[PDB]
Amino acid sequence: NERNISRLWRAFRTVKEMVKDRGYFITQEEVELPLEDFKAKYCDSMGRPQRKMMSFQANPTEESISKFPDMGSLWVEFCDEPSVGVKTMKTFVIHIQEKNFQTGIFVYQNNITPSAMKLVPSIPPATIETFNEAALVVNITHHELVPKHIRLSSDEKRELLKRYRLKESQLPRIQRADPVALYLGLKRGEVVKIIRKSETSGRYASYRICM
Repeated sequence: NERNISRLWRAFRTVKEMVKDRGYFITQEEVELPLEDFKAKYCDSMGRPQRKMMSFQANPTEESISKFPDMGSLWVEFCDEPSVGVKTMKTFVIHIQEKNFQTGIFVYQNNITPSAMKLVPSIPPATIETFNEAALVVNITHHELVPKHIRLSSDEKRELLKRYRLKESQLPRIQRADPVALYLGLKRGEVVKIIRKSETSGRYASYRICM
C-alpha cells in the first residue's frame, strides 16, 4: 500500500501530460511534480491519498485560444468512489454544467455503473470522457514508435485542403475510438498532423481526419 500511491502519482502525471498535449495550460514543472511533494500535498496527515484534493481545472494556453477561438475550460475529476454509481456521476455532471466547463475528464478506479454511464452524454454541448486509473499509469503516447499527433486549427485545415486540392472526405482517416484519438479527445471533422519521431522537422508530416 505504498506502490499504489506511486501508481496514482504516475496516473496523475499522465493526466496532466494529456491535458498539456491537448493544448491547455499546465507547466512542465507541474507535470514533473516529485513523489514527495505529491505526498506532502495530496495525502492526508496519515499519508493516505485524498483524490478529492487532486481534481483541477485547466484553461487554453494563449497560443491555443488564438487558433481555437471556441475552445473552453476543462475539468479533471479523480473519483473517490471505487465503483461509480449513478448518484456520484450526477453530482459530477452537475458541476460540469453549472461551472460552464466544456470538457470533463472523469477518472475512475474500478468501474462505472451502467446507469451512471447513461449520464455521460446528458449535458450537450459539453462532453464527458472517462478513463480508468490503471490505464493512465503509463502514457501510451510516450512509446518510441507512436508518432506525435497534433490537432490542426480550422484555419490550418482549410489551408491544407486548399494547398492539395482535396475535399475533407478524401483525407486519410482516423477512427473516433482510435487510442490516440481518445487520448487527445478528437471529434468528428478534426484533423491531426502526424510527425514520426524518427524525423527532425514538422515538414512533410502525415494528416488524418477523425471520423
